[PDB]
Parts: sequence; structure tokens; C-alpha cells
Amino acid sequence: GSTRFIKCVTVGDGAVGKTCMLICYTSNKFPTDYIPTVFDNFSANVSVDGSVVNLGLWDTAGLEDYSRLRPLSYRGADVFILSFSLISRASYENVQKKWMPELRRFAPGVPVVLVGTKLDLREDRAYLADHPASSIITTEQGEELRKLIGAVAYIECSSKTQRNIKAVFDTAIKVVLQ
Ligand SMILES: Nc1nc2c(ncn2[C@@H]2O[C@H](COP(=O)(O)OP(=O)(O)NP(=O)(O)O)[C@@H](O)[C@H]2O)c(=O)[nH]1
Ligand SMILES: [Mg+2]
Repeated sequence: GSTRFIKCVTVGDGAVGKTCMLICYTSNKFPTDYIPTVFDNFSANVSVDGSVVNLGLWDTAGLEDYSRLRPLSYRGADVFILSFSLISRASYENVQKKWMPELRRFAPGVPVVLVGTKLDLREDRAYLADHPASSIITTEQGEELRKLIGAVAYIECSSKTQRNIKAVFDTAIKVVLQ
């Protein structure tokens, strides 16, 4: 009758973990193989701050070949999740250079939740030992990116260890409702 339906579109570079995060959100576990390029999702009656909502999750591919389809998905969106990987400075720079400009262009004033993915790798000593320090985005650098591009919230998460997965989508709801 009145339950709000929220269209939330997740975007960001190839291989940052957008699909794993959508899958992890409903299944509460890390999908370790057979990951499709896109897996749309939904959760019903999600209660955030006592308010109940249907959250529709549109997955999008980061692939360059699908760049003309993406704006078709942006149409009618209530909120975007804009993802980059915490162990990829390149993905972080693409947020500034590629993703935020496109969202601003096709969907001005739609709130953006910035999300840094793969938090487990940022905290993994072998991973850190074997990659340049400059590749790694620290929380202060993510929060700065949030202000710089004008996103409304910033969440760091790991699908692999289930850190802050629920917070990503609870934040997506809050930003639409508050
Ligand atoms: N260590 C770690 N790996 C992750 C995490 N999430 C995703 N991955 C790994 O990251 C790779 C890409 O994940 P995927 O969800 O397919 O990324 P995507 O952003 O949907 N890629 P596309 O843009 O091509 O659809 C996979 O190898 C996957 O296991 C995470 O939290 N931690
Ligand atoms: Mg995907």
C-alpha cells in the first residue's frame, strides 16, 4: 500500500567486488566461485531505524563494453553505491575521473554511498608485503575521497570476511529516508 521501494544501483570499476557484495548481503557468506558478472538482488521489509522498506539492487558490470548500457540503469534510481577497491589506487582515481562525473551527468542530486571494498586485503600482511604501499587506500584517504566527490556516506567492507556488509545497504536506505 505504502511500503517504499528503493532502486539502488551499484557501480564502480571491473573486479572491485560489486557482485560479491550484493550476493553476500542476502546470503551472509562469501561466494568463492561461479561469480556471474551481474547478480541483481532484493531484500524485503528491511528495517532501518524502525522504518521498513523494499530495497531493489541493480548490479552493473564495470566492463568498458557495457558503458552505454549503464546510463539506462541509472534512470529512475534512488541511490547509488559507488565502489572502488581499497587495494587499488587506480579504482580510487576512477571514482573521481570516471564514475562520479557520469552519475552527476545522468542522475544529478541522487545520493551516492561511496564504498571501499576488499577491506580484508588492506589488513592482510602478505598482501601488503607484496604490493606497493601506494596502491593501498587508508580510511583517511577514503573519507577524503567521500568529501571531494560529494558522496553522502562512506563505508569500508569485506565480502570475504563479512565486515560492514549490512552497513553498506543500511546506509543506502538511510540516505534515502533521512
Ligand atoms: N579478498 C577479497 N576478494 C574479493 C572481495 N569481494 C570480491 N572479491 C574478489 O574480487 C573479484 C571480483 O569480484 P566481483 O564481485 O566479481 O567484482 P565485480 O565488481 O562484480 N566485477 P564486474 O565489474 O566485472 O562485474 C573476485 O576474484 C572475488 O573473489 C573481498 O571482500 N575480499
Ligand atoms: Mg559483477
